[PDB]
Parts: sequence; C-alpha cells; structure tokens
Amino acid sequence: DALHDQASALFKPIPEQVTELRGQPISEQQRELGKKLFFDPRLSRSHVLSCNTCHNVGTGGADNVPTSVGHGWQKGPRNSPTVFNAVFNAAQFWDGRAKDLGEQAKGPIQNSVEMHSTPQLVEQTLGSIPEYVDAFRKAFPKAGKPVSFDNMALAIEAYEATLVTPDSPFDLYLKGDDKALDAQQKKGLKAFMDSGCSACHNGINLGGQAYFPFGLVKKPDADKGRFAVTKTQSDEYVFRAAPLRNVALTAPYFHSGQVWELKDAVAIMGNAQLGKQLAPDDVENIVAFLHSLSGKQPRVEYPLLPASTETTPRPAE
Amino acid sequence: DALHDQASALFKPIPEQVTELRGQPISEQQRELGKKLFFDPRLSRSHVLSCNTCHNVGTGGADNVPTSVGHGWQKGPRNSPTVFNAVFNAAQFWDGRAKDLGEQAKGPIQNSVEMHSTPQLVEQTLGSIPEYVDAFRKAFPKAGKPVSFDNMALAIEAYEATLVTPDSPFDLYLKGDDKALDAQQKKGLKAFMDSGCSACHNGINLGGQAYFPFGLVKKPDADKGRFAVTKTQSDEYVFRAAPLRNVALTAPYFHSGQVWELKDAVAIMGNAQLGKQLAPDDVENIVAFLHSLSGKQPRVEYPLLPASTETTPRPAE
Ligand code: HEC
Ligand code: HEC
Ligand code: HEC
Ligand code: HEC
Ligand SMILES: [Ca+2]
Ligand SMILES: [Ca+2]
Repeated sequence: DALHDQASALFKPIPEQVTELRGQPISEQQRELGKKLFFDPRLSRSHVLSCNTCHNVGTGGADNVPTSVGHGWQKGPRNSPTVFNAVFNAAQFWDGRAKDLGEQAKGPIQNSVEMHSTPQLVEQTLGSIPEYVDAFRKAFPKAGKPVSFDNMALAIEAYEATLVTPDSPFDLYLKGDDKALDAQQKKGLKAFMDSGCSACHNGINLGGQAYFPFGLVKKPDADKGRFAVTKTQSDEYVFRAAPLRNVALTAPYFHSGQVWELKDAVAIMGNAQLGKQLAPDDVENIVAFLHSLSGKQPRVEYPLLPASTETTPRPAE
Repeated sequence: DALHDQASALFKPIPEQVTELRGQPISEQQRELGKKLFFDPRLSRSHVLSCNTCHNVGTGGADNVPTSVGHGWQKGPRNSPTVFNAVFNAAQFWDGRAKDLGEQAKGPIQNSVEMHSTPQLVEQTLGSIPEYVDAFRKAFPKAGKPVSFDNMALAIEAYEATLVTPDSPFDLYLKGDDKALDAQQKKGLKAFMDSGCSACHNGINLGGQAYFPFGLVKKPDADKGRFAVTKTQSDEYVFRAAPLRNVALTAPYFHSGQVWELKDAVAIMGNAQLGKQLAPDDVENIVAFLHSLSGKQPRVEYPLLPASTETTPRPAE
C-alpha cells in the first residue's frame, strides 16, 4: 500500500525491549536498582521528590499538571514530558538558545540531582544504606567505587530503557497489520504527512529529534483562538519538536502546558503556517490518528525501598 | 513457655487477610478500584496529592518526613502514621481534646478529601472518566448512584484492608514457632511487658486502641536529653498510643516526628515514669524486639489510571 510506503520511510516502531545501553548490556540487577532509585524520594534533599513524582508511571509517565520545575536546565516552569520512550530522544529539553543547547552538557539525571540535592549528598545518602551499597556492588561488579553518581545515573537509565511502550496500533500497522488503523486513522495519517506535520514530528518517537524556532505563545489577541505557535524572536531561540507517542495520555500540551485538548493542540499546529492549512475533518482524523500512538503501558511493581539508617542525612529545605 | 503465655494474653497476630468489612465481603473489583483511588492524585483539587504521597507503600507506608498536613482533624502538622494495618485501629488520630474526639465523627478518608478537595468536586472528577464510572458499577452493582463519595470511601477501605503485614517474626512466635525471636528479642519482649509498655501498647497492633494524657514535648531543658513524654496540660487533652507494628521502618517518631532513632524513642518512653525505669541492656533488647514487628511488606503493582477527559476538572490551588 502506498500509504504504508511513505509511512515506513518516515517512521519506525518502538522495539520490544532495549538490551544494550552505551554499548553495554543491561543486566537485571541494573534494572532493579534503577527502579528503586527512580522511586526513592531520598534523592531530593527534602526527601519528598522522586522521579516518579513528576514522571508518574501510572498516568502516562507525566504528572499531567500545567508545569513543574524539576531540572536545572530550566529557565522557568515547563510541562513535564513523559519518561516513556525518552531514551530514544536525541533532543531532550523543551527550549533554549542554540549556543547554550551546545553547552547543556548535562543530561536530565544530573540536572535534576544538582537542582534538588547535590551529587555529594546523594552519594552520602545512598552510602549510608547497606541494601543499596550491596545492590550497587551486585549491579556494577567491575567498579572501584560502586556507589557513585556515575553508576546511579547508569542504573536509572537502565530502568528508563525499561519504560518503553511497544505495540501501539500504529506500530502494529507499521509492522504489517494493515487492519491496525481504521479508515479515519488512515485519513489522519495521510493528512499528518501531507500537511507537513511529519516534517518535524518524525522518526521512532514522531518528534524529539530536533529543535525549531517556533513555540506556543498567547496571542497579543488576534484555546485555538487564544494561543498560537509562532516564530521565536530570533532563529537562535528554539523549541524541541515534542515526541508524540502516547500523546493522548499526557495532556495538557506544549511547554507551558496551556492547552488541555488535543483537538485544539492539533488545530493550533495546523494553523502555524508550517504546511497546508487544515480542514475540520482533518483535525478530527488526525486526532484519531494520534490516539493510535498510545502503546502498551509498562507494568510496574512498586519497589520496596530500604530503611534509612542513623547516618542517613535527614530532610532539609 | 510462661513468656509465650503472657505474650498471647496481651497480643494477637495480624490475620493473613481480611475478607469482610462492615459485614460485607470484599470483592476483587472493590480492591482494584480502591487501589486506583489510593494512587490517583486527582482526588486533590491540585492533582498533585494522592494517599500514596504521604502514606508511601514503598517506605513502610509512611512518608518518613517529620510532619505533613493531610487530614482536616489536624490542629497542626503531624508525622504521617503508616497505613499498614491501620484498619485494625480503633483510635485513628494522634491527639485531641476528649470531647472533640467524641465529635471527630469523620474518618481519615472523608477528612482528607474535604481538606484537599471537596466531595462534590471529587464526585464530578471521577464521574467524567468512563473507566471509573464502569469500575464503580462493577464494584457496587446494587447501587443507585454508583459514583458517590460513600462508595469511594468503601473502595479505599477495601484496598486498605489489603495493606496488612502478616508473618513478622513476632507473629510467627505468637503462632507457635518459639524460634522466631532470638534470646535478646525475648529479653526485650519480657522487658516490654515488665516495664508496663504493654499497658498502653497492646492488642493486635501493639497500640492504636486508646488515648492517654501523655505526649512528647521538648524539655524546658532539664534526643533523649532534649525531649520527653510528659503529662498533657489536663487529662482532657490526649494522644493516641502509637501502634508499634513496623516501627523500625517508619522513623522519625512521635506525633511531631522529632526523634529519629528508635533507641532514643524507647529510652524516652522508658523514662516517662509509666513503669519501671529502664536499664541500658533493656533499651537495647527492646529495640531488638521492636524489629521483630516488621511484617511482610505488601507487593503492589502500580495501577494504570485512566486518562482525564474534557469534562474532568482542571487543577487549581
Ligand atoms: C518535577 C519536579 C520533576 C522531577 C522531580 C524530575 N523531572 Fe524530569 N522533567 C521534569 C520537567 C518539567 C521536564 C522538562 C524540563 C525541560 O525544560 O525540558 C523534565 C524532563 C525530563 C527528561 C527529558 C525528556 C526527554 O524526552 O528526553 C527526562 C528523561 C526526565 N525528566 C527524567 C527524570 C528523572 C530520571 C528524574 C529523577 C532522577 C527526573 N526527571 C526528575 C520534571 C521533573
Ligand atoms: C516543526 C516546525 C513543526 C511542525 C511542522 C509541526 N510541529 Fe508540532 N510541534 C512542534 C514544536 C516546536 C512543538 C512545541 C511547541 C511548544 O511551545 O511547546 C510541537 C508540539 C506539538 C504538539 C504538542 C505535544 C505535547 O505537548 O506533548 C502537538 C500535538 C503537535 N505538535 C502536533 C503537530 C501537528 C498535528 C502538526 C502538523 C499538522 C505539527 N505539530 C507540525 C514543531 C512542529
Ligand atoms: C499528607 C498530606 C497526607 C495525605 C495526602 C493523606 N494522609 Fe492520611 N494521614 C496523614 C497524616 C499527617 C496523618 C495523621 C493525622 C493526625 O493528626 O492523626 C494521617 C493519618 C491517616 C490515617 C489514620 C491512621 C490510623 O492508624 O488509623 C489513615 C488511615 C490515613 N491517613 C489514610 C489516608 C488515605 C486513605 C488518604 C487518601 C484518601 C490519606 N491518608 C491522605 C497525612 C496524609
Ligand atoms: C501509655 C501511657 C504508654 C505507655 C505505658 C508507653 N507508651 Fe509508648 N507511646 C504512648 C503514646 C501516647 C505515644 C505517643 C506520644 C506522642 O507524642 O506522639 C507513644 C509512642 C511510642 C513510640 C513512638 C512510635 C511512633 O512514633 O510510631 C514508641 C517507640 C513507644 N511509644 C514505645 C514505648 C515503649 C517501648 C514503652 C515502655 C518501655 C512505652 N512506649 C510505654 C503511650 C505509652
Ligand atoms: Ca503534557
Ligand atoms: Ca513515623
């Protein structure tokens, strides 16, 4: 089918599982340790914030509130992006100055820990708990200092690699099953490509691979009649093309989390003059199409975190 | 064994499972629905607080920070008590005036919802989500209005009944296995009874059944040399005798969450003039004994919460 043809040229399905990371095989110990860390609020100085707090695995992997402030890169509050399938994103943050985005040498993990705690503090904390000490040795055998920021980061990435959502209808369609998407979804997929959406939203995650000088702003006054995606003040200031997988599960939308309905988000983008102007039917069909991007949500067994000991730092500001 | 004799007269083990609640059998649908609600942050107006936030199932069922404010009964901030085995507690809150505690007609669930949201709001919220609507009908078939505060409360209680921790060593010892507790733990159990601890901390949960006019205060200046448990300003003002099950997992201690070490908490209580003055060995042995109260932690599969719809109220203050 010609439709399946161009689809396959532009998109790729989520693998059933990633087994290697940074050229290293992912062990189960690493996965388990990473899970604990992802849920342990003790990584925050205050002992109340965990990755799961803002990237809630029960609600699409995002907190689903307008904005929050979790990473040091942030110049301000932004909508928390889902953590599902994030491992495939080359472009990680929402926005930034092009020169600075070539200076954000830091990844999400280091960014967050430095913001809500300090690496030294996090190390001292994990070190005071025997169960963690052991878990680290068992997961990183050939290591001098098993409990170190580096390994912690590696462990979390391993768990992150576990949070993928394969087998969404769209993916089944890409893999072959031409019955996966209904007619409306197909008109949508067609319109998505025809209107130039795929110009920016492409690849495995339908986005998350590049930055562009367009961002949502509240109109000076000219949802879909209150906000618009326009050029930034200079092409040096860019926003990441949001990866669309599981988009139906992570409202509100855009970096500021200001539009709550997907139909509006679609209309707004389809009015950004970044392609052929959209027709009502298209907007509807596209939305239907987007729903086909919801994959299989990860089944997570809440980890049992080890108890603090007498040398474990106590909460603070 | 004489020791096992008085032990059995004063204590009782946690049943393997509670199957009935308010004279009604607990179905699995109720359990599942309750689990979702316990983790759904949308029960708070702001969409950021869930029961799990403060009664974290991964860390002993408590948040393990000095204090928090989660229920309307609260006159101030208090340490969040564990939710594990709470269903067996007759006395639910930390403290209060005797006359008012005969007016706290409200339970933890209603107290919390009224504080962080409103019953009407919570009802409107759950009602806007089809998956919940259905889950409610399947869990409460013979019901006029399936989605109602009442049923929500019932569902959560059902899930609460699931959060019990049977088979702690102490319990195995009570059930017979005289090898469950080592010699030190036995000296501890003996001392616990001999020093009058069991006068207040008894029953299935070693506490949580009655109120007494003694509470921790910071000495005017006379941990164990900075705080003390003394009489309240009048026997009308009382504090609940904290249930001790899983106590080794829920530091800090006392209603204000001011003492971090169990040895100190024990010393302080064993100096309250509520029994024979404790000897260093005893304090150590008792602590060892308390550790025998950590039961089997519940294995929880994080629930997949349904997506908000267009009629679902948006976050607020
Ligand atoms: C709320 C206070 C958060 C906490 C705690 C954590 N994260 Fe986060 N994360 C948050 C926001 C608001 C954002 C966007 C920031 C921006 O300006 O871009 C993020 C982003 C990430 C990302 C990048 C997403 C991608 O697709 O590459 C990742 C992967 C991520 N966060 C992971 C994560 C982990 C592992 C955390 C605990 C160590 C962590 N975040 C904490 C907000 C919050
Ligand atoms: C490149 C210039 C783009 C084209 C072509 C389209 N989109 Fe896009 N999209 C782009 C950016 C820079 C952003 C973020 C803007 C911001 O201020 O945050 C987005 C975001 C979306 C979203 C929101 C997803 C989310 O918040 O998780 C949707 C739903 C979306 N885009 C859809 C979409 C459609 C349907 C398009 C063509 C009809 C389209 N976008 C084109 C960049 C680009
Ligand atoms: C933090 C902001 C909390 C949230 C949200 C919830 N709870 Fe809570 N709970 C909290 C505290 C600080 C306390 C002590 C209050 C006091 O003054 O006594 C509690 C207490 C309870 C109890 C009673 C414990 C017992 O053994 O009987 C229960 C059972 C309980 N909380 C349950 C619970 C549920 C089901 C919640 C969500 C609907 C809930 N709490 C929210 C703090 C917090
Ligand atoms: C009845 C008057 C009591 C006697 C006898 C003992 N305890 Fe107790 N205990 C009691 C109260 C009213 C409280 C709460 C005081 C407050 O300000 O919060 C407690 C609490 C404890 C704790 C803390 C548990 C927790 O915070 O989760 C411990 C560890 C404890 N009590 C132990 C203990 C021991 C070992 C006793 C005899 C040697 C003892 N208590 C006696 C009431 C009473
Ligand atoms: Ca979002
Ligand atoms: Ca406590």
